[PDB]
Amino acid sequence: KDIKVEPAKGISYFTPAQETPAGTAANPQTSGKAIPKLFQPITIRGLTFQNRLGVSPMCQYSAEDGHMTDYHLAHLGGIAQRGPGLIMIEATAVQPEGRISPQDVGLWKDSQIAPIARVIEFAHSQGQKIGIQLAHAGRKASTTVPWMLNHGSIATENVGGWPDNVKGPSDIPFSETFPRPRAMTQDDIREFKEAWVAAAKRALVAGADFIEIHNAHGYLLASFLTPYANKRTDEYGGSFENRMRLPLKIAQLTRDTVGEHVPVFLRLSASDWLGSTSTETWDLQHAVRFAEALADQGAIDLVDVSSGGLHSSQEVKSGPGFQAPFGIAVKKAVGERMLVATVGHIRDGKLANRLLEEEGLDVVLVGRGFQKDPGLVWTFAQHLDVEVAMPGQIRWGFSKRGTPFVDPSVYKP
Amino acid sequence: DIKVEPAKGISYFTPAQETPAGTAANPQTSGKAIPKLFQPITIRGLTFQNRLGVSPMCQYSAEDGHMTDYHLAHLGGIAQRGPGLIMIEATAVQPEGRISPQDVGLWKDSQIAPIARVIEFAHSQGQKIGIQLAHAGRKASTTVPWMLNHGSIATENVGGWPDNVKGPSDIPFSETFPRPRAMTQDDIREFKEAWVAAAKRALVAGADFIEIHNAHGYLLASFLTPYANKRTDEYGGSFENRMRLPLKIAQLTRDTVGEHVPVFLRLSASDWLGTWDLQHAVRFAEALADQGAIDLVDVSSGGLHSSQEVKSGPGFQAPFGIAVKKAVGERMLVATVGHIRDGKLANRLLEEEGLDVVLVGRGFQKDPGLVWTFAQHLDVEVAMPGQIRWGFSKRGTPFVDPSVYKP
Ligand SMILES: Cc1cc2nc3c(=O)[nH]c(=O)nc-3n(C[C@H](O)[C@H](O)[C@H](O)COP(=O)(O)O)c2cc1C
Ligand SMILES: Cc1cc2nc3c(=O)[nH]c(=O)nc-3n(C[C@H](O)[C@H](O)[C@H](O)COP(=O)(O)O)c2cc1C
Repeated sequence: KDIKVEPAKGISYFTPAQETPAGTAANPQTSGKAIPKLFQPITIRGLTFQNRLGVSPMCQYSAEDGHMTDYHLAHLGGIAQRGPGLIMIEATAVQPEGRISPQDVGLWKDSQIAPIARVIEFAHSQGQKIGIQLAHAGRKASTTVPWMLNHGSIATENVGGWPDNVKGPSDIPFSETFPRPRAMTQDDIREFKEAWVAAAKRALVAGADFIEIHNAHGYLLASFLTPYANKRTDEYGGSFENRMRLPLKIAQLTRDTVGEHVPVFLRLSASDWLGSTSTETWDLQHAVRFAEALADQGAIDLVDVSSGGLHSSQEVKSGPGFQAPFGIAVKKAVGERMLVATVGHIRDGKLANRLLEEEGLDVVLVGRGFQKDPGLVWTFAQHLDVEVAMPGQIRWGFSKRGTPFVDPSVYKP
Repeated sequence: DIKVEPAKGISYFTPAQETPAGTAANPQTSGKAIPKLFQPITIRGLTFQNRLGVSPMCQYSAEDGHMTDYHLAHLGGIAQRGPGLIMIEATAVQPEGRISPQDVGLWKDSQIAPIARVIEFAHSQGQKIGIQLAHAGRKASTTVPWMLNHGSIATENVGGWPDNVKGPSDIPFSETFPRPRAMTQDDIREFKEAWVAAAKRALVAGADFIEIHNAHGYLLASFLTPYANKRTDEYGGSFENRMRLPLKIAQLTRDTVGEHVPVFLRLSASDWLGTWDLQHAVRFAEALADQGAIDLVDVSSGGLHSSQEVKSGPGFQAPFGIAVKKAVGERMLVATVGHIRDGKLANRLLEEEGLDVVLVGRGFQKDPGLVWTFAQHLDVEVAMPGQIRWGFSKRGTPFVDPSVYKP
């Protein structure tokens, strides 16, 4: 009668509200069929996710001095528009020299909050949840952007690199094309920990709903863990007991600065894909042990189980759900003390729901699949015959009345 | 020791895209010949990298004709995936010509920077984006399509103008639709004047082309449709009497735009009332190939009259354009739109039926990677932005192996 087009609430600008957020499955379900676990909500701390299909964090090598531009709104905003359970922002440097590339996002200054907040604000206008993977590239810092012919090389001070400011647990390079790391002094660690706390606060200011700690891909914290990159003879190296000291502090510190209401995640690498060797390697057993130590600690809410990037001589056997067995191995070890999410060439909805139902995991992350298909939530929903919400701008053409839910039978691939 | 170059001509930094997305490989690795779909088209001096384009789609997400951060996230991602051309939704030349109070507008000058920020991004990517200027005529002051009061009038309460609705006559669309006032000749004058001004600010926004909305029962269409255009004036009566305002706006648009700016015209080819029909359409279409002001005709259908009975279907309105192409030949280019959900149907529509451009609407809403998807349908290698293709590589080619990440 006089139904009005209501504005999304809390946003510096107008856009139509979405009353059911996109990616929310129909709870009654016209089919009468039950909603599969992939499209079942998850409440972690004071935060609920309409589904369990997340966008894994993905560096776009498109910021300037760590500042997001319009680009990232067009990038992330189109994906947030189509209803992913959660969006993770790319590795965001805590210190300038912890950037991977010179084009990385960073959050070591307050000028980098607004660029990110503008995107987090678009996600929020659509009713989505969005967060930030805090990172430090350790001995893999000051490299080249990876679509460049110079890819896999050192970023010189002429490209904006810092070849003489790469820091890590010890002074051993990752590769021969990679830079020479400088053993981090206690002054270094101290400031890194201060810088992590500083960056997390700016993230909450930007409007992140959760924080993920990047302790993976041989970047740092991960390098502290792997014995062959950390030959320190102090309390931060030596035993496995010691090599975890710093990761466990950052976990504690992140939880401290966000409080009790903000989910905290941790990404780790489960194996270094190093073939039979008699020396100490980062194998699944090590990962599960670290994961166990984290559940003892109580800080983290979820472990994000990736692999690789740890050692230059890896031999990763990529394939569909190839690193799903790692995350299973971790959930059997921690059970319901922590949640785990998996990632890695998860390409259809069946595999996704199965890794959550049969194999008993909590959250499925996709990366490349969203880059090629920003509507994967709709695609996966179609794989499992699930009716899911899509925003009004997008659904009304794929209709027949006034439900916020799309029939999985329409525009079937 | 290479450098990552910024894009050119843009406010902000963004990695530059040497080979635009949607650009096939001139020497296709497979040796297979580039299908027409992925063959470039040049209108005036403008060159499109493929014949797959984003059809104009309204988003009912604007405030005072102003675009927001939404349209950047909406068209942005779609554009990043290399659509040959991207058309901005119907931009109203007059406030009362808006379909809804949430339509994008170009009747003032504060409505340019909004529309230009998105064009700027498209340009940063190497893509060609244009704008469809329009007037809703008797179908204006209506509600958004996803709202329960869909197919109804927007009162001043919602921000509508149920009284300032101006069309070719007081003939309303339906009991649900608003009551329109027949426009005075001074009204038509003001309208034509508004169009020129709107096109002018569009060129200031960065438009690479302009499409005329002469379809869907809006003013220009309402004038060509006898059941709504009976003014007894030089505009009312003879088919020629009704074709004037349309043909005038065509020339006027060609006049305001230069000779290097392509100008398209979208028309409805039937009212599905079987009365405007493929015949009336082919006639008006030839009148356009005569005037020589329009470079491309966007053949569509529907919206002309309530009580219409559209028969939707894969390529349901392709025949309409094949007929227009028949009576126009190389005199004008023709574009088809309508449930084209795969590349094979699209390419065929181009090669086996001679048509020039394939336009997709909803396919892009569901899949802003449609071009990538149509590419795999025809085993075509296309460029994708360096930010997207690097992970899908086994390494320096801007093109993606259509075999990687296939359904
Ligand atoms: C382009 C690109 C950027 C990425 N950026 C990050 C990142 O910033 N932080 C991180 O932990 N992983 C990053 N990843 C790793 C992926 O997020 C994730 O582990 C996933 O495996 C990548 O591909 P997938 O869809 O097959 O799972 C990135 C991957 C790609 C392809
Ligand atoms: C959400 C939406 C918005 C649209 N906006 C416009 C428009 O602004 N101008 C126009 O001429 N047609 C518009 N259309 C019609 C389409 O652009 C076009 O006629 C056709 O539907 C696209 O073909 P396809 O959707 O079957 O791929 C719109 C259609 C939809 C679903």
